[PDB]
Amino acid sequence: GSLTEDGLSYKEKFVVRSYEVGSNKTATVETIANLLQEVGCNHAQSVGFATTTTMRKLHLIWVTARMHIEIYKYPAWGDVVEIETWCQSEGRIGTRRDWILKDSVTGEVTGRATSKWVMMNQDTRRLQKVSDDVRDEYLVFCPQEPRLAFPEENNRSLKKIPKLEDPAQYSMIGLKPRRADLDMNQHVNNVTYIGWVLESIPQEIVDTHELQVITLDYRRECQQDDVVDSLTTTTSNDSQFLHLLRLSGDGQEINRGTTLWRKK
Amino acid sequence: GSLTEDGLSYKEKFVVRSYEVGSNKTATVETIANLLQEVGCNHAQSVGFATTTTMRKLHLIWVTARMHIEIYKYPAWGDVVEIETWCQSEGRIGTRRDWILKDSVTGEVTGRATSKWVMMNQDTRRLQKVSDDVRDEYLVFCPQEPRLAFPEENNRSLKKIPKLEDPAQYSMIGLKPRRADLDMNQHVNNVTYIGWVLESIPQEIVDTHELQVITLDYRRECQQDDVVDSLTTTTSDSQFLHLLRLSGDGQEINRGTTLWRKK
Ligand SMILES: C[C@@H]1CN(C(=O)c2cnsn2)[C@H](C)CO1
Ligand SMILES: C[C@@H]1CN(C(=O)c2cnsn2)[C@H](C)CO1
Repeated sequence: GSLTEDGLSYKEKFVVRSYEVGSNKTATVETIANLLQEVGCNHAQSVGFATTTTMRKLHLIWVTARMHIEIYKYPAWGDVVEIETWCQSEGRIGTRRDWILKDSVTGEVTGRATSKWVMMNQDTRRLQKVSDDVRDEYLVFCPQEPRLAFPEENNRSLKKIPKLEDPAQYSMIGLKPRRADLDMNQHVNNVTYIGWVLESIPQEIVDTHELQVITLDYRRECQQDDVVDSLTTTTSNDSQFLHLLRLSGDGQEINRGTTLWRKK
Repeated sequence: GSLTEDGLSYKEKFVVRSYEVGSNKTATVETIANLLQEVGCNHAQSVGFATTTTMRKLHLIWVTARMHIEIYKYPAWGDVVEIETWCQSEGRIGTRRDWILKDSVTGEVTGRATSKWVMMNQDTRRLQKVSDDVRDEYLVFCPQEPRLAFPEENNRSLKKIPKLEDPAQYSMIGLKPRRADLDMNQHVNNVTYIGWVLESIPQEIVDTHELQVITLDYRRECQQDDVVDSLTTTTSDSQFLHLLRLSGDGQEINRGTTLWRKK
């Protein structure tokens, strides 16, 4: 865990653990997503923090609107992965955080991710634009010239996601979080939703295909004592799926997303 | 990390991660339990592996019968924790693996664990005594004179556990495993049962106390498409008796006990 020489970014190395890998003895997307949110956390600390002076006064926090992860090589059990991360202002809309995943050995890129964070009141739960007093407090910790994990003119990162229409092709019912799914402030961990989305995927897809891309929009949080239904429908070599999570009660939307898989 | 000088134990340092800690910003017992599994594997790697040359020719695997963990201080988010592990045969009654947890900075003991492993046929799931062929192959990687994280005669770690009787005081029902709960061979991993056991403890207890001790017997494996009920009754510091059982037929998978101190 260290800031680069210009200290506008942060690199960290992780060894992939026995309990972090799947049936292929390569890291699960959930382990990856956990490494991302861990390196993101160590970057905040390293620059003095990401609740600011003005944000703590006004009881506001960063929440995640969208995550987007693209993987080429899932690192093997006992392989070292290097993750460089950094953050940039979207002027008034909120902040973006980007990641690159590299093989420690070859130095070749095996993954990249981008997230969209927006400002929210802790107590009332109501979103709002970024006050310039807040912008100016973290602008001095970001590259000023743009630096995009997903630069391409037509990238799948900013692509608009439909609501799944009943009936769903596939579903996983009655999903609840346990204490291991809670973060340190007792909210459901953003990685759990990834896992809940993937529960509706048929085992045969997972067994024969590799997850290449996942886009996940975040609408409402799941509470400790809520219950989630996970709905999936094919939309397609490569397989694409449309995903919806909702409360099994009123059918209130909490998440929507798409995933893209290739044959092994 | 590395084998100690004598190559009869293994040590590893772990930095506690943001997503590995609970509401008081110290490691959960499940993170601890996962660190024990991880260092356990890195020890087997290091001495050349378990599944010995026979265990494979015979289709035999090591299976957890007992897990015993006692925590004095849960390491804080950002702290380094050194864990030393080592093995030792319990005659034809399987093998024992023990752990010591130290604070890196002070070298002070913050927790200790012991686990009972027994050989079964993976295809038939048939429990059997450890043969002499398997014995000679894996005694060279163990201390010969005994070395116990829990040496004290008639201690917590060997105390026979009763079956909870209905009605239970507390119950979390309908618990199912997701793919994150599967190890690399598609079996529910030994750490998930811990979480399932602890889910029946009242939140107010978790909020006012710290788990000092947990003992867990492993009767039968829960399968990907099984459903578990988690039952708890106060027996008392606070003490509880635990039963995990299949939602339908009511078949037992685990029993256990937990001891909690006030903060
Ligand atoms: C340089 C860092 C980046 N950062 C975050 O930690 C973050 C990213 N996700 S939401 N907010 C702050 C906005 C500023 O300090
Ligand atoms: C150093 C090795 C470790 N080991 C194991 O992997 C094991 C068995 N189940 S628990 N510990 C061998 C069987 C014995 O000695």
